[PDB]
Amino acid sequence: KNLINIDKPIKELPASIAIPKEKPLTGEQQKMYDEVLKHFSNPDLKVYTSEKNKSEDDLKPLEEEEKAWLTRECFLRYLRATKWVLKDCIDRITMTLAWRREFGISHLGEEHGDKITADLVAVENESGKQVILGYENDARPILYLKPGRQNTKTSHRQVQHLVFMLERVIDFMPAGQDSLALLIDFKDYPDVPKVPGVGKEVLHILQTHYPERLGKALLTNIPWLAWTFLKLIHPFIDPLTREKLVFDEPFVKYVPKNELDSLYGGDLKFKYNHDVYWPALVETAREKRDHYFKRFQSFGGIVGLSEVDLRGTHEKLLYPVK
Ligand SMILES: CCCCCCCC/C=C\CCCCCCCC(=O)O[C@H](COC(=O)CCCCCCCCCCCCCCCCC)COP(=O)(O)O[C@@H]1[C@H](O)[C@H](O)[C@@H](O)[C@H](O)[C@H]1O
Repeated sequence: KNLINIDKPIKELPASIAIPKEKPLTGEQQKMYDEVLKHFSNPDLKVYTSEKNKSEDDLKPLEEEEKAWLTRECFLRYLRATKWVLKDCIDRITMTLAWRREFGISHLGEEHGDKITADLVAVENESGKQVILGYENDARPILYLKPGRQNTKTSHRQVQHLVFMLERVIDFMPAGQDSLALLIDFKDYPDVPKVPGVGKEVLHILQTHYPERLGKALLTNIPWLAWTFLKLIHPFIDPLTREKLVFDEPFVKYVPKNELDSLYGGDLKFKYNHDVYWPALVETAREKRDHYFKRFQSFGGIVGLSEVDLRGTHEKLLYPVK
């Protein structure tokens, strides 16, 4: 049979998958990074409390949980996304801090006060339209998107759910990796009873507040018509972006068989069971956050700590702060 029956997220990256080595920063890159570190390490720093309602008359200092989010890799994700333009990098990080506050996810978990709770969005995942399961060849956690399993009508809660799931897959990042792999299944699922500015908001969030997170996007069951249109524009897409897109290729070339859903060629026989999968996902992510924050506090609770150190168990810091 070779099939492995599974119904819960795989908690840890298996030892069989190596963590890609990071290329050291150049002299100039290091200098600019230190400027970002200095900016956010300023004890008198105050940031907007909202993005959509930003006001110079309403600024508040960084909370403990926000300093824990402002990691070495966070700075690097924004520096790369902004093409190493200091001004733009600082402004972008600042606005994401503001948006996280406005959206209800600035506390690194409902356990610290987040308005976006698992209970608030749980109903949105009842049909398994989004699933966090497994890791691919470069240690990236996998997030499955199955739009054909839509179970709710358009609402802001749908956006809150997408953001919550994105935050959870980030919680699943193995120490040393900070990008994810998306596996999108466009197949229509007539088993999931049909129901009975969301698109613009989702677009804004994805294009503004999650820089350098897309490692790979695996597409399958692409509508015939849709496929043709993708193939027509494909030759005109930037090389770096083209390298992120995978279609018309066996998924097993990018994901270990024992880390891939059998529906797409893998050996994992996965059947979504909300009452089993959901609580497991919530608890697994919660434990990862608890560990991450405990480490953060153990290391002084300062801005600029490395996610490699926060998500690991080693005693000595691999990236001591300047
Ligand atoms: C009900 C709920 C609805 C919720 C709404 C649901 C919407 C569902 C679909 C997709 C949403 C997916 C979100 C995935 C988020 C992952 C985290 C994330 O936000 O990644 C972001 C990117 O996310 C994505 O790219 C996901 C989209 C991949 C494209 C897939 C195309 C598929 C095309 C298929 C052909 C057409 C099929 C049509 C089928 C029609 C069927 C009827 C950030 O990008 P990244 O490259 O990491 O960093 C950027 C940075 O940001 C820029 O500033 C910089 O300038 C640039 O250089 C880079 O640094």
